Amino acid sequence: STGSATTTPIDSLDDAYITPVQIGTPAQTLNLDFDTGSSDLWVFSSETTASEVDGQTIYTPSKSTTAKLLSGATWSISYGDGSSSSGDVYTDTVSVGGLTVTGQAVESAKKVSSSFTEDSTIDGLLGLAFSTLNTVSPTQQKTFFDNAKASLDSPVFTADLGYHAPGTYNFGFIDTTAYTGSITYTAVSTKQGFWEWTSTGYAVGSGTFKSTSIDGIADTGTTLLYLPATVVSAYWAQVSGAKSSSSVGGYVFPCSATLPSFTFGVGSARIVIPGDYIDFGPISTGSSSCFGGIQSSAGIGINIFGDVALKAAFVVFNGATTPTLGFASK
Ligand SMILES: Cc1cccc([C@H]2C[C@@H](O)[C@@H](O)[C@@H]2N)c1
Repeated sequence: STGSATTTPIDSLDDAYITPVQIGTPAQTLNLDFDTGSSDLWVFSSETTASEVDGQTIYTPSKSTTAKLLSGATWSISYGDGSSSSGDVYTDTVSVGGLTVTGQAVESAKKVSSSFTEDSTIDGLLGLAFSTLNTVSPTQQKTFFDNAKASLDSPVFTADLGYHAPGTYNFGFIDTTAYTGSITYTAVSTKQGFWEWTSTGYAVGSGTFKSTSIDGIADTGTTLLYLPATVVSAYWAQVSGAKSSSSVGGYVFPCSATLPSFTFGVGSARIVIPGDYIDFGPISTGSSSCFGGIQSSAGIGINIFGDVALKAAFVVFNGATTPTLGFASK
């Protein structure tokens, strides 16, 4: 089997991407944030504290003939940006772009943090990291991909995120028309439950490539590119007027600037992030100070190849017995 679904930026900055997902019988379609940095599929629901729902579409398990309460199961998750959610668990039929999994764990939110409430466009998350990170207790549950894998034509999914435009998540096949040149594959460590890999280095604009190992995760659920302070300093030094602002919470730059590209290494291959991908607009409405899309990972504990990097590439998440990651230009 295969699946193919369009993923769409939630706003003009590509802050996140939503993908429609069919849950239950008859189908209830929710727009979920596909997140290769986590492993829970959770949704706003009829069980979510009423005051914490503000415009989201909710899953109502009582209206699904295939929904079953997973007795005694609870979940609770906190993300890297400080947001969180928790609740109980159902199993139900879940379909993405024509690909169907029966008995998928659908984690129903009873509580969500303010940042989820305030984002009316995201109805929940669909985790695509390794199932070892799944927070369901006392019986850990499998991701949608993990459940689908055996049935897929090939045990892979691909992320093809657009810049200010729709893109595609495919399951079970590689669309050879969706990228240019070749796909370069690179080793993955699953020890932390992430799609963790090692970039071979970087370049700023037309500058010389610096060969240096940068360990990080491929994370579709993170907006920006988070890299070591040395690398980030080298980038923003090429932008006149750019500076790190503790009050704003990262590097900012004059909105009148022209940003240089940023290149990262995948083996001997190179992925080029165009300068305008790194522009996240005024820090507040009407400001002439703009927020940078490349930021220091120093306070995180890990480097993150988030959407700013991934949307510059066609990315293969290869879930073979020994997982690997593939990157192509597009
Ligand atoms: C501080 C700031 C200013 C302008 C824009 C942002 C973006 C960057 C990324 O973290 C996303 O979640 C934010 N909406 C952040």
